[PDB]
Amino acid sequence: ISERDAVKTAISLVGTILGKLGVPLVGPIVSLYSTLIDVLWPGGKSQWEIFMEQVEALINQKIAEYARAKALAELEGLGNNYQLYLTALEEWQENPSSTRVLRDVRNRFEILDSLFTQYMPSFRVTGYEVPLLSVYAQAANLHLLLLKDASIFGEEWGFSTTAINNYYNRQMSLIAQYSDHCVQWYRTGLDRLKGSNAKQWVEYNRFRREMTLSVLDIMTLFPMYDMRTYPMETKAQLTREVYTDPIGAIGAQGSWYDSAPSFNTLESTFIRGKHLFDFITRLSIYTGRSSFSASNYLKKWIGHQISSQPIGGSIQTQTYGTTSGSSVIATQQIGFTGFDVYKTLSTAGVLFAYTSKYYGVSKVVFDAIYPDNKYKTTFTYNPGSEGIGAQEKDSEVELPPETLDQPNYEAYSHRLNYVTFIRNPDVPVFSWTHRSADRTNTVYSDKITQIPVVKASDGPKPSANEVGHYLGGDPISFNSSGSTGVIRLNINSPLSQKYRVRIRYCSSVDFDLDVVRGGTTVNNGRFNKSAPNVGWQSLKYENFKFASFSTPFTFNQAQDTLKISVRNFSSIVGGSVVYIDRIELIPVN
Repeated sequence: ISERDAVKTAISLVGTILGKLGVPLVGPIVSLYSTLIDVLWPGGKSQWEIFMEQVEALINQKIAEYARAKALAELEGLGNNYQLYLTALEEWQENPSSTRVLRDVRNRFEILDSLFTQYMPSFRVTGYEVPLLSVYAQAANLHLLLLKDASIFGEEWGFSTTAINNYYNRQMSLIAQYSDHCVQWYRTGLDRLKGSNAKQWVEYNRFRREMTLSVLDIMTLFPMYDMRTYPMETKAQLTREVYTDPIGAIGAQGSWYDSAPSFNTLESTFIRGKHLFDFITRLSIYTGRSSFSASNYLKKWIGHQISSQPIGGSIQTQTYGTTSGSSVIATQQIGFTGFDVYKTLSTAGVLFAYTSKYYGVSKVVFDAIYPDNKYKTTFTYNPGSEGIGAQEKDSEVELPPETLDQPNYEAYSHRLNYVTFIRNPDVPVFSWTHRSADRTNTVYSDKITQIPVVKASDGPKPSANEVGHYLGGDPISFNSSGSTGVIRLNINSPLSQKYRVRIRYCSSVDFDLDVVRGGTTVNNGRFNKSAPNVGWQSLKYENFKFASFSTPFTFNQAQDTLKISVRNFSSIVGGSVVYIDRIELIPVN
């Protein structure tokens, strides 16, 4: 199926780029293009047709033949031109002073840029912007990486300062435009899928997960292709949670959603309230026995107790389903502290009785690793069933590893974050966090560190808005003066290293901001509003700005804290709001 393939491609691509973010050296860049070209143009078959098939399947619309045929021809020709640009980069890298060679690489680059300019409108044909969105996101991505080579290599190839500035100004304009198109059509696509029943909810949530992976996640990285803003290696984190399909049996003999709560009931029950970025620490699963006749029985997950924890914060525990009484015949406790569960294999069971069906999960295998010491283990829930219908749900179909060139315990893209649940039918949903989002809030001496403020140990939760479609996760919002939580940090050596800080934000008001390090203020200033007073849905890429300080500071110790405070709003009128996205720590030498 094209969906699995497309998601596999998109996850792999974001993993590769995340590993090269902000690198200015030609060797890494040649190596990157080599990988990108292999993935996007494997030969004998259009990898771009797979992107189209994906979104057509998710939304149940067909791209017109004319529009499909043209985009496919243009994308195949762009691929041929990309091979020539790669070969021209390889021949430049080893004969840099040759004039024939510099003319060649410059010429190939200008041919690509020119083709991108001509072809981008083919990936957003009117009436087809959604089914063509994953194509559009991947092509946009390529175009912005190309413009970044102009920034790193342009002078070397003999571009004038005027040409180089034009390329840079276009890249800024295009980051904005491509980001906006993605977020917008992602929202429209998902909204067109809003329904009233549980089957529709499965569809809506599948588009949400797949397009976050295929569209939103790569778009989130677009700003870091700006080499003036990110002139060195950068550590980005995607903090959003994605949810896999509900773990219930589906088919012609009976689906769990044949008799289940409404769309709205599922959205408000399967999906967690807004919360600070967290990690699972413990799960208890409560088991019931349903039986039919003498030898057929289903022992299934009828409720659970789950504990999680923000980085360096308190542990919270919630309960779901049935967790006491005569129905509970067994319990199992699973300690998950420090464990990345990289794969779940679940058995969604059905017990067929004379006049009814009983749905429920009979078995879950959790494959886990400790990212500290790389110690691996399996956790198995299997109380034991017999004579049942079953479906195997393998999380790596929806959340694949970033490569198959290594074991999945090295290349996994996501970890299990949480479990929600409904009863009758007894159906759990698994949520997951991205590998890029670390456990420790590590600060690097030699990189720009990005730290989303949602990774605080405590304090205010995100508000109910989707501004994080632009950010790769939830911002923290203020309608009046307040602080982020204490963000707990692990500082890499040397502790004598100076850092300055800039904060990514959006506000309808001017405000006072300071940075509190280890309990004491190290930076304070006033910052200006970046957006009009509008609902969050109207915010665009250009409404995000930096609060940047030049005055550096050092951390006190290896385990230090950071905290952002906002104050003295220029207006308290209804709509007055500061969103805080992330802090970036920049080593000062």
